[PDB]
Amino acid sequence: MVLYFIGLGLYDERDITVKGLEIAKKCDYVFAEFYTSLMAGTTLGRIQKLIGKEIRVLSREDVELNFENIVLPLAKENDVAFLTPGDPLVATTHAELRIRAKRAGVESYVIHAPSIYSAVGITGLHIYKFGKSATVAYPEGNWFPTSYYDVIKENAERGLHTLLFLDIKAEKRMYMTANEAMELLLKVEDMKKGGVFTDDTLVVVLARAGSLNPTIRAGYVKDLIREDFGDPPHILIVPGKLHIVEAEYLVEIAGAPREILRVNV
Amino acid sequence: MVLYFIGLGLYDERDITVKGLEIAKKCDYVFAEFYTSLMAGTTLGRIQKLIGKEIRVLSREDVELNFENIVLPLAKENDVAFLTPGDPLVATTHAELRIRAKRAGVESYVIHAPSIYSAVGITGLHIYKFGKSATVAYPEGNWFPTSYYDVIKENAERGLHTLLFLDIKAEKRMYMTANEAMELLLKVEDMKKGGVFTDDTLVVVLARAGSLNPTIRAGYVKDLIREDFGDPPHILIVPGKLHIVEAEYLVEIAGAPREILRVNV
Ligand SMILES: Nc1ncnc2c1ncn2[C@@H]1O[C@H](CSCC[C@H](N)C(=O)O)[C@@H](O)[C@H]1O
Repeated sequence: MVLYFIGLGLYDERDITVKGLEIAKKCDYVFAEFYTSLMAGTTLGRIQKLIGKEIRVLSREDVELNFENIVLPLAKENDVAFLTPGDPLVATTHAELRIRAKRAGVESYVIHAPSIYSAVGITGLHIYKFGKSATVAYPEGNWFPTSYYDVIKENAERGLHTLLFLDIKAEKRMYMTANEAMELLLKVEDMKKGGVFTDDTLVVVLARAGSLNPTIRAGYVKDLIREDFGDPPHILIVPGKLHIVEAEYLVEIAGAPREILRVNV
Repeated sequence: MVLYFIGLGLYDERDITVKGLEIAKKCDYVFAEFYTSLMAGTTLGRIQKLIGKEIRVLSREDVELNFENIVLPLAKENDVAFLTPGDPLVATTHAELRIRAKRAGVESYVIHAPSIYSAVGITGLHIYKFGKSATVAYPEGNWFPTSYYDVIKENAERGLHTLLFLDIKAEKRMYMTANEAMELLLKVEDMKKGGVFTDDTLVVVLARAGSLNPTIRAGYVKDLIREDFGDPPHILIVPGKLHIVEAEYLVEIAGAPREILRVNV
């Protein structure tokens, strides 16, 4: 009679919270989805072993189209768990799932876990300074999306930082690297000439947040465009004007050029 | 020879991640601070019992003024942990402590946990649509803070949601309620008269996120300003232009007036 939306956190099977794990262990059925994001530091087998329960994986279609036919029926007579990477309900379409639960007479509870939205605080950039967020999508066929470029422009114009999620093909298991994001942004700049993203733009790359050994790098595009940030997932941030404390952290922790202490503050 | 910044999460001692718990268990020394936020669902005793170690609680002055004299010395020849409510680097000035750690020759690692910054997802408002965030500070003496008013204005103007952290005087055990935040805002509106926050403004209140039964309410100020949202901590949100599904969630889950379902554009 109860559905639990439980977040798995950032990188591996240990990013789930104690509360999350204990609740998942008491559930009769456990579902999971890995299309909003993957867990690069673990496997379904490791998550299953940790929880001590078989996990049924659901596709985007299973969820978006049949959530009430696959999950809710079981949540009517049993305790059911729905696992997702990061913090539940952060993914745009997930909140609506609670409406479906209510409509079906199912109670639902949300057990939080670390999210990239808060984990980016490890870059040293002040969280309050982040503006609207966006996703960099691969152009395709006759479709060349560029809204994320405008997001950066409006945020930076107000001295705000921009968090950029990079495209991911869940099933195809392929992620857009920070390097590819930069190349794409450089292309959009040549098309819009807005002076928003260029070789001299300062950027921060965060890779494998959640891991005990994440990659945090800050610098100008011209110098980071071909650098190796390691395995995915990657997240790209275009900061707005920096507070001196943000700058110092980037230099001392993210190996940024001392030059940002005079150019970007 | 190591310092761990470990977040404890939102409500109780079980909001810590498994990773954080296992690491905190193997640490030689454990320090903590409870002035940056409130964990309404637990106590120091329960936390100590969970990790199996005594915790030396530090004041804001101990940290900001003597972190390098109290904590870092031990991290030189031992494994030390520094516990914090929510996520260690979110809406705090703790990031700078890693610089101090570095200059002292101490390696540091960050263990994330659920943060209110991403927990706002439970309000049904798309997290990518949040703009710059702000903190509503208690006026003091003749000094009356008002910058948060301009943040709301700037965001609303762009159609973005505004997250408002509420003030806290840990030593006085005083935690600002959403009601108090609304009163202050109406007062700033009278002063500035920018038509940014009035009795007809739609707002969302989130109290005790992290508990299994948080209070989530949405409605016009004139109706919520005197409503009881339960014990602290509270967070206030002034949404911008709503998507149909955001409105639907606010009505179905946060008990908002069915009239907001009819967006105006
Ligand atoms: N569980 C909770 N429910 C509602 N508001 C909360 C909350 N926890 C924190 N807050 C809000 O966040 C403010 C503290 S700012 C520090 C945030 C913390 N580092 C984190 O990552 O969560 C509190 O004053 C309150 O306004």
